[PDB]
Amino acid sequence: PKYMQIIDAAVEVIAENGYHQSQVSKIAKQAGVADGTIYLYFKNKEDILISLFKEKMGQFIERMEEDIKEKATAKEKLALVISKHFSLLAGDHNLAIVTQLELRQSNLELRQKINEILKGYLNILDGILTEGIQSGEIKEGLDVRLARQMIFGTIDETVTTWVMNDQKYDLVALSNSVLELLVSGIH
Amino acid sequence: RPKYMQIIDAAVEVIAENGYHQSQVSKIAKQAGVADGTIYLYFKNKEDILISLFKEKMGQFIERMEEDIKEKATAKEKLALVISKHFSLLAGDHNLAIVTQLELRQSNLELRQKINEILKGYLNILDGILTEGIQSGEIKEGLDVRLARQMIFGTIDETVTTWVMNDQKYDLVALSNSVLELLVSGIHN
Ligand SMILES: CCCCCCCCCCCC(=O)SCCNC(=O)CCNC(=O)[C@H](O)C(C)(C)COP(=O)(O)OP(=O)(O)OC[C@H]1O[C@@H](n2cnc3c(N)ncnc32)[C@H](O)[C@@H]1OP(=O)(O)O
Repeated sequence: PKYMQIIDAAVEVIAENGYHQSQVSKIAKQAGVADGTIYLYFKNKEDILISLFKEKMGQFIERMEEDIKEKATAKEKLALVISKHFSLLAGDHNLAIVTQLELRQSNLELRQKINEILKGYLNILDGILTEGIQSGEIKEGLDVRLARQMIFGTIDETVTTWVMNDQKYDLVALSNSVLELLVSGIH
Repeated sequence: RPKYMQIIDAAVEVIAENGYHQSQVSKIAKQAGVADGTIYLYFKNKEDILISLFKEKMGQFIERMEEDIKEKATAKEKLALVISKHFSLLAGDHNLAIVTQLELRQSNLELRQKINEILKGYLNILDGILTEGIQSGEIKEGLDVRLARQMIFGTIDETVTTWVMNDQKYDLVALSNSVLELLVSGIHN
């Protein structure tokens, strides 16, 4: 709808200056819409950011929930999550910036709302790790919470370094290397 | 410089308590017990306080760790000490941890370039640990240094973040060894 049109404009505006500096005024402009229509779909500036994450990352998470079920091993499931996460971000310069730089919010209730959306992603990781242990693919005795932190932390920092380097190298081509590092470690 | 450091300390406190954007020079000045003009005698602006805060703390963090890792032989041992020192510093200072994990995470891409340039000193240590390990035959052949470093930092960093998200209520430092072992051996059986 026009709902998606403002969401898409929001991605552009927030990426340009950062969320705090971004203005609702300029979001309407890039959307090609008037200020009042923004308040027809959204409560405020904060609601736009949450909805952005819900729509962009939330839909990614749901797709992953389905698509990993096709894959036999925990390794392969993880291979797809990383690969698809890199692809999503590499297909949109502004999306990469927003998802990385605005994931960790200072304001508590805004942070809670975004964390809640990202929990679905962490849930997937925990589920891959648990099933992996039960089948014997993954280290028995593995602290699932810690391993999920490592996996997510590694994915996130790989994307963040790329964003800091103005996305000037091929993120997607790194996914298998990232997988192997997570699977085998450095020794 | 004593007044310089007192301002840094006050800034950590105020920025952690109020958030960086809701933090203002005048409130940091009040917290430090100096006049507003005294802040500017040392800093360009609020932005410069945040950058210098990071530059300062990172400097002291390395100086402890850099002299300490030299005694340790293997890459694994050096990493062990990197993780525990990283965890120890942030567990010892509640407010500093909020700053590193949240308040320094500014989305103004430009400002974030100046912050990350300070991080480079630390990431370089990780790189050196890996390349020493490569040369001695300790590290897995086929490893990419840049990516492994991103793994190591991202993993340590996410562990601190999750801890901060949970109000720093559990013993972060005690997870050091397990995080090390995950990074060294991976998730596989
Ligand atoms: C006080 C308490 C302490 C405790 C620790 C402190 C924690 C508090 C930190 C809070 C601030 C954060 O947000 S930290 C959490 C999020 N993470 C980050 O912000 C860090 C992300 N990384 C970066 O910012 C950047 O990598 C820098 C600026 C830090 C490092 O830049 P650099 O020195 O150029 O190194 P690097 O990025 O490797 O770039 C070198 C060249 O290699 C390329 N390159 C980089 N990675 C890769 C790769 N995986 N595969 C291929 N190529 C790559 C780059 O494009 C670049 O191209 P060319 O153009 O050079 O050819």
